[PDB]
Amino acid sequence: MHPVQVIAVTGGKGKTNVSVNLALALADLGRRVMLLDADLGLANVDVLLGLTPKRTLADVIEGRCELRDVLLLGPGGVRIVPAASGTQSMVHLSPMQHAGLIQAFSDISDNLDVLVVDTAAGDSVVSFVRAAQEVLLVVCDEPTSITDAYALIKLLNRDHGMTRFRVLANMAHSPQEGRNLFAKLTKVTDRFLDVALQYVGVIPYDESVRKAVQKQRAVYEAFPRSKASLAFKAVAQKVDSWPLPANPRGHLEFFVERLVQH
Repeated sequence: MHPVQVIAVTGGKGKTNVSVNLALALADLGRRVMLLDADLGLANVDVLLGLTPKRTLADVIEGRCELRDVLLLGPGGVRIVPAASGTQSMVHLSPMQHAGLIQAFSDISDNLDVLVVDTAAGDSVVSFVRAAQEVLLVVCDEPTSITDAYALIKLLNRDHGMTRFRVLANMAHSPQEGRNLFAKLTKVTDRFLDVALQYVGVIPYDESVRKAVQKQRAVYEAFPRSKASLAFKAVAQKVDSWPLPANPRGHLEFFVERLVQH
């Protein structure tokens, strides 16, 4: 009935993992979800630490294994596809690699409602962000957060034709502080760009987040009725209200199409 929704989340990992908690909150609303792990920065350090997964999405694209062979289970049982080890350009794929890409995302799409793409790199990441239906920019009260958010909008706008962005204030100590953050970004993008920002809201500063982090758990899973978790539920409600991709339900063909061109 509905096409698969695809959301890219940029920023927001104060240890506060927005993609994982959004995925859990969406599942709690009855959506079938999956995470795509596209944090290049993290992957690069992990290589030196021997932390690279044995198999990744790149291996599926190369036809070495199937999608089900690379799935990991994260907090609350959310399924994760490792996707930050690609050394190949999504626009210089061979027919064999293209077929592997189609296969990977066909398999990802099976019985799926929402794919959440987690990213942290200004590439072989950006492909996933540009191809996503919605981009969720996570911003906080740290000094460089707003300018980092801006620099990313500038890049996606100028280099990848992207013109609309969702903005979430993470761990804001008050609604006013979240509003100020959005007001600043709006004023700056107003002057230099022609883009449309939309303010999703605030994940409130919450001691439960640290408490969950120290237990190596996601706050939504550990403490589903803490203030931050209730805010993630509300975000998840907003997210299921964003427009779906403009095509009938298929097997994520639209996303693969965007990855390889445009």
